[PDB]
Amino acid sequence: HKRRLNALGPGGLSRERAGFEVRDVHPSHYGRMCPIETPEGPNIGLIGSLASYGRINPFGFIETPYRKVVEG
DNA sequence: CCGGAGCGTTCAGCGTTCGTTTATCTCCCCCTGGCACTGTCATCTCCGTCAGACCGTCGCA
Repeated sequence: HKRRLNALGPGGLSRERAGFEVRDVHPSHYGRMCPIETPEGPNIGLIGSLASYGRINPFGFIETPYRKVVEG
């Protein structure tokens, strides 16, 4: 419940306004939003749990850590 | 051997006390009316439906 990101609410995308494209798993969700767990009721994909290693920008974008690779 | 006294019950004279009303006196509620320097145009809505149809509407042809 602490980690849930809720796409609904005031000033947000409502359930009647939801479509297939916004519910589905995007390739950019890797490390930023869990593709597995989400409420399986009427709001599939809209509410989703943050990833384990996810961090949040000051702006509000979700980061994820990667090890730098130099010269192989 | 009835006669009287005492006792049981049951009623007519006036004498007081109730049952139910009435207008007057405080406290409160409720509605209409007064305010006189000037003061003369608000308000945020609404977006990441949605899916296509039904329909009238409307300017171009």
